[PDB]
Amino acid sequence: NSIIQRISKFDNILKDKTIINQQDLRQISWNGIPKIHRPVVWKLLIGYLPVNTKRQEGFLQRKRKEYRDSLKHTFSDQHSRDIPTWHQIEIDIPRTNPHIPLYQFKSVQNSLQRILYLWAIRHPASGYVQGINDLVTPFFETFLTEYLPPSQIDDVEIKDPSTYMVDEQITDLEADTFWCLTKLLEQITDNYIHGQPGILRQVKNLSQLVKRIDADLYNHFQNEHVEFIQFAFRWMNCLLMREFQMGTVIRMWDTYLSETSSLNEFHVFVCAAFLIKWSDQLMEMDFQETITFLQNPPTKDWTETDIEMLLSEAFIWQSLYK
Repeated sequence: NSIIQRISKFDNILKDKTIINQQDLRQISWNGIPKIHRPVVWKLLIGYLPVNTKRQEGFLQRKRKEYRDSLKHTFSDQHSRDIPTWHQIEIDIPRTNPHIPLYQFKSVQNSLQRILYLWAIRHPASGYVQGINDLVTPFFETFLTEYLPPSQIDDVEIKDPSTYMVDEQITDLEADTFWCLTKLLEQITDNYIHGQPGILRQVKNLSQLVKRIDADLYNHFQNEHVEFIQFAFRWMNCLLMREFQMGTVIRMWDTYLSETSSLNEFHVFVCAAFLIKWSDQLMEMDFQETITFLQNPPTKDWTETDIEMLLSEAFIWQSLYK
């Protein structure tokens, strides 16, 4: 399974086939998608780009035009709680992914501002919710790589998009990111409506799962008064993004998108397997040590092997439970 060979396998699935076979694509993508293919494959797996290649050009033109029109319509046109929401998002943008240079560029901040604003305006039941600013980034960053030479994809996090893309392309990127973010969130809608009932349910599900497979760890938490919400809310709210390096998050998403192409369900098992990995270590920690540890897991040097192992385990656990 050489890197070059793998790229070729995806090429024959994606090119010169007229109608792309979703089944074949999901099967191979589960084990990781070559970076050069992520933009296209992610859009196909999430249900944005149509599998019939003959319908893609028109589809994109219409979707990208719709994004533009919607944004134009939502600007100084109506008289709603618009402005306030815009400022609420303005407060979080500059503070998103402070450890990654890409996110401090003004072009990036303005692009994310528009994307999140439009989604927020289109979802009154949720409005803008902290956490969505994190979820939009893996899509934004991955889709951005399609505009760079393949040999420079590894530098997407340090280059200003306005230095290699014209305004029209940045808007196209914004549209694709927006529609894909929309498709993602539609699978976990109640995770973000007021009161975030979906997240509370997820945390309860994780709590019950752990009580099931590791009663000793569960009992230790009780004795040390460790509540799952104290560390798992963030795990659920940002889909574990705040617990891993972006490269690891991107790789994880290849599998999440392939597996759900059931998001909440699969995520709960990944969280359980992640937690259980630290079980022995956690058994020797008190409240403060535990919270500090779970909000700052030692995943800095995780490799493809580490991530692949976690996902594979979560898949087996989920399969057994069903």
